[PDB]
Amino acid sequence: MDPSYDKWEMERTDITMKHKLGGGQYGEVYEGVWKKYSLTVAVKTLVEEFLKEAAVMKEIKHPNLVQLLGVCTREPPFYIITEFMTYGNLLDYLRECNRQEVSAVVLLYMATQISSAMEYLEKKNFIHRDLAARNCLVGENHLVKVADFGLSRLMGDTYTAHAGAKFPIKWTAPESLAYNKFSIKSDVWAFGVLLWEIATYGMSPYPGIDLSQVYELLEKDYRMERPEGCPEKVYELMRACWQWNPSDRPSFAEIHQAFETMFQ
Ligand SMILES: Cc1ccc(NC(=O)c2ccc(CN3CCN(C)CC3)cc2)cc1Nc1nccc(-c2cccnc2)n1
Ligand SMILES: CNC(=O)[C@@H](N)Cc1ccc(OCc2ccccc2)cc1
Repeated sequence: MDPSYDKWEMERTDITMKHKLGGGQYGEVYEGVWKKYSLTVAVKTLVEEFLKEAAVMKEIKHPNLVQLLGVCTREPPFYIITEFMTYGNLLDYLRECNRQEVSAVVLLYMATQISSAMEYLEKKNFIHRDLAARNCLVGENHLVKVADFGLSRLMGDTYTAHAGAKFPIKWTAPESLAYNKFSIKSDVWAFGVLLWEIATYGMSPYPGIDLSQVYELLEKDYRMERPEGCPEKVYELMRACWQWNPSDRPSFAEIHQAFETMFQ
């Protein structure tokens, strides 16, 4: 548009829509080419929830959060356009990677990048609410960005029903399960599970544990065991993220500083 206004609004026809991304696992999200820049992009298409997501994305900018490039929200069909990340979601990436290439230090790097995005969300007073390897993307040179694919009602037993809502029970903090309280500290809990996913090259958390007994075990102080090869200090960080009282969990500022330190 013309300033004589929303700088994010773009020309629908600047983009050649191609096929639905990841064989339909993200819902209405398409591979596209932003012709003017010769650039492959991801395009989410369709209201209030959709317009609210666009508004949030215009408020966030960080090298490890997926980057909004533009929107088409004047008339339907509405688009939200972001960069395309070459290697796809982190969960699949970890399962399928060359483990000699994706060594302990690369896992350290992925965790540091994600804690950096989370320290930024925290500073900005945002809550992710669904942090997990399936909502992270991998680009070149093991670049990792945090995203939010609205996976609740797309995805098996990863999400399970609660009052109109579906929750990923094995990523969900005890106070979220019991009182529907979500905060940056419930993201800290989820981050601990994400760290376990990273450490195990993408294994499912609480393997074989039925969902109905997760809260009970947590309340009895059960926590997942240290993964083979996970350094003691990284496991100690995981366990701190899984403190029963949310006020006892570290901040993302602290977590990131602890990884930044190890990484350096
Ligand atoms: C095309 C698009 C549209 C919207 C979004 N949105 C987000 O990723 C996102 C990230 C953070 C927030 C912050 N938010 C704070 C408030 N709480 C409640 C929710 C989280 C919101 C949206 C991403 C994308 N990108 C996207 N989506 C699906 C798949 C892919 C993709 C797949 C494969 C390779 N490259 C990219 N890329
Ligand atoms: C001299 N060498 C050293 O000091 C190494 N111990 C440095 C180092 C510290 C932590 C690491 O973490 C691996 C990891 C992180 C996140 C999730 C799973 C695994 C890796 C290397």
